[PDB]
Amino acid sequence: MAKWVCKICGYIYDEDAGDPDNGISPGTKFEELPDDWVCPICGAPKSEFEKLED
Repeated sequence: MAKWVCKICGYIYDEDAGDPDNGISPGTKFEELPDDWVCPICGAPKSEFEKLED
């Protein structure tokens, strides 16, 4: 699956890994993340993430 980088801190949201400690199971797409989901490191909103691809 895809990887998304937080343009603030560099945290990589790995869709294959998810974010289980914050209520996100593995295999959760970035677009499927809750609107109130924020980067688990710095708390940046989803608007500050960029998809790693061409």
